Amino acid sequence: ATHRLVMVRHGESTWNQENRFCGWFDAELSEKGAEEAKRGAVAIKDAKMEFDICYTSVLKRAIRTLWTILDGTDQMWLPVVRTWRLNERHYGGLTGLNKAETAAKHGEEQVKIWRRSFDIPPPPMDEKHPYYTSISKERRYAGLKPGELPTCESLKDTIARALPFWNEEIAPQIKAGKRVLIAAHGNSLRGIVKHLEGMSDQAIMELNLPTGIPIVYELDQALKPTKPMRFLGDEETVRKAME
Amino acid sequence: ATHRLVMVRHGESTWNQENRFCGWFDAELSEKGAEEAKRGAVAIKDAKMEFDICYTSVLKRAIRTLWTILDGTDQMWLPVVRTWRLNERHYGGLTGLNKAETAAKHGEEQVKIWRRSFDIPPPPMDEKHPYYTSISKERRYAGLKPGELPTCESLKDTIARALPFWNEEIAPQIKAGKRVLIAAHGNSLRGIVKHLEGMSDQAIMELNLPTGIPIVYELDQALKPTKPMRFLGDEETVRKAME
Ligand SMILES: [Cl-]
Repeated sequence: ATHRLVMVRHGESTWNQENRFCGWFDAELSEKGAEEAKRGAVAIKDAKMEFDICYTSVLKRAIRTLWTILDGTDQMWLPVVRTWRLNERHYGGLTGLNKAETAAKHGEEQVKIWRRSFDIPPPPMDEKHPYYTSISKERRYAGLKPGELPTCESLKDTIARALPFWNEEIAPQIKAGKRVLIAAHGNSLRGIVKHLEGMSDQAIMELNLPTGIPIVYELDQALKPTKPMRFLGDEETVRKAME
Repeated sequence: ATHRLVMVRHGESTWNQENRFCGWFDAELSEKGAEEAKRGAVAIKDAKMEFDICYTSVLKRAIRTLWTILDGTDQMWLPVVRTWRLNERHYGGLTGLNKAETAAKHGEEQVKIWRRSFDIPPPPMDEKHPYYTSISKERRYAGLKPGELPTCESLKDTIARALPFWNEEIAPQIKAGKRVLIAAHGNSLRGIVKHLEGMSDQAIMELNLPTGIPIVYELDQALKPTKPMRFLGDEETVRKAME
């Protein structure tokens, strides 16, 4: 082990409470999610963990989680890089629907196929979708090269657009000795975990990363983990996450 | 006029209430200062002003002002660049002293000379100073080239280390059509104002930029202002600042 990497999945959003697919909808943290971020900040501060550079998405539930960590650890001065490549999976036409609405519109067996599939995408977000203008036409995506803006993503698609950011931007920083923090989303972090651990498609779909709980990796010089991921927090919080 | 630039001086810190020289001491915003930041955010949102990139210092009173603006304008996803070159003036050995303590330690006439001088620095922050380890040895300055870390600064010194950041980093972004926001400190913003307006040393020492109040410049293609700075806010707030 040579390098320490820390990742955090943001806590609960307002739409997670409504069992509503958020995806690229820019949902706010709930009060519970903000408290989870503060808990993770305390754990990082207590462990005396310093960072040198931070990465997040363009979605405020992740950015706010990062901000809470930086505030609570007195690291507000650190460089922060945002990228759409760390965004949550794009749920396509399912964006904004709850579980019952999704099932009524698309079929229970069909929705089960999508939920359990690594590589079958949900339906596209088309120009008639209520959130099309506010997502697909939003100026924060205007710099994407033609062909990069998704209408929908399978998990395979999400991972395929996240990994290039890891390889080209994050990994060289780690190799230079920088201590990285990544505050992002379950499915984008899954892409990094899958790569670090060399996991199968099935294995990554069985991993539900705990929320607001910092995840610590120790990596060798080739960025290969030398031991299992560890969670930071109070004993009880950590024991639960280990389950 | 071709380009719009917005700058904001952070609001009141906790030490401004104690009439204590903060400088590079990383003082928090007061409650009043946080409310001023929120007021400025509302004014920017009401004016429908979009930015593409934001600059701030490594001091949390400025960073938090920026964060408040980004939150209040739904621009949390914007790129943010921090630099020590936008820090407040380094007050040297005066850091942490209030007005009476400064006068008792250094002399009333001497302090007046320093207060009214553009180019005479205050005394250096030496290794015996109570804040030496927490400022001069702080890891956020470990990347400065040897010779760049000050022990003290005149206003002339502050401006001389701020302007290179304007010339090399901010100005090319503006010329590419990017809409810049700068959230910083009175004395670092003075350096930019002095340059934009071609002001004398005396004139810049007479300018006390309002706090938390966004300042709007319209610049031609050579980045020369085409009209006087304007303040954003409610009528009454703006009228006061115009005084
Ligand atoms: Cl930031």
